[PDB]
Amino acid sequence: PLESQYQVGPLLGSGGFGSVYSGIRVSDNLPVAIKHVEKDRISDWGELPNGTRVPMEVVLLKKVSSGFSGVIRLLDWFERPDSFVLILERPEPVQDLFDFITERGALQEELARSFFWQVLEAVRHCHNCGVLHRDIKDENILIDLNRGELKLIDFGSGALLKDTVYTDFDGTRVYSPPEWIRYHRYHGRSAAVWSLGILLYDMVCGDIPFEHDEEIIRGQVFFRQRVSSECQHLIRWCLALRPSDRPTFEEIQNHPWMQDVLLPQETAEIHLH
Ligand SMILES: Nc1nnc(-c2ccc3[nH]cc(-c4cccc(NC5CCCC5)n4)c3c2)s1
Repeated sequence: PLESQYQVGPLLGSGGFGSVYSGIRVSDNLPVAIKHVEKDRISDWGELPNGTRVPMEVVLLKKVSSGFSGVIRLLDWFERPDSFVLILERPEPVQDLFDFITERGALQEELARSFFWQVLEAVRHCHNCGVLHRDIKDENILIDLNRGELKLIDFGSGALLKDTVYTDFDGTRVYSPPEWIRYHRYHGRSAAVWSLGILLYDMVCGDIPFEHDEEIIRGQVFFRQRVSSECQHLIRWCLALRPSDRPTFEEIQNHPWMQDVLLPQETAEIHLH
């Protein structure tokens, strides 16, 4: 069913998420990505409406699939004896945000604003559909270079959204909030907002602000590049030590630094083409 329906191209990469290949759907030459995960390497399992036992990423990707382009679309999936295989959308040309920032260094604020705004819209969409990503970072964001549209990827560390405390975490440590480091406890929205402050810092400074646990706990933000006061303030707000002092998604998008955002296509014409 899958071996014949998709033509397998080169390996795009591999890691904690499994192995992802470039590929093409034979019926219409639609570009795709083919993601393989071994059953033994999945800790977090979930359950579909009908009760089949699948990797959580499949539950979460199904809950967020719709016309909205901010989250990578799950096109199909398959069970094999020892693995799951996910077929996912692939923009062409595409570049992940980690490589994009590596190549350019610190991004101009106008570009960081457009990118960050699109990440916010996408995270809001996930939260509305009951999904917490738990691994928001540059490596998990793709840029559709022609259209200037960002997409969230890798829901393999995700969870169903809930209002009670989380005591498990399997995302990236340096994007994880101080309450996780000190107490192994966090709540969904406020932890997500912390990762977003790390992401925004990363965009405007060209690197993440904290390496060591002690720096995270201390939460002192030092700017290594010229960054406007408004952007610094928003960043420091997202990285408040107390979870309850962090802004809501709404407060982030109504922040003065976030006004007059470019459209995705305007963003591509000025900054990407
Ligand atoms: N960890 C990951 N989980 N899903 C991934 C994913 C999903 C759908 C995708 N469509 C296109 C890509 C893609 C395109 C170009 C580079 C790229 N790099 C990823 C970085 C880890 C390996 C793949 N991914 C893609 C990646 S990467």
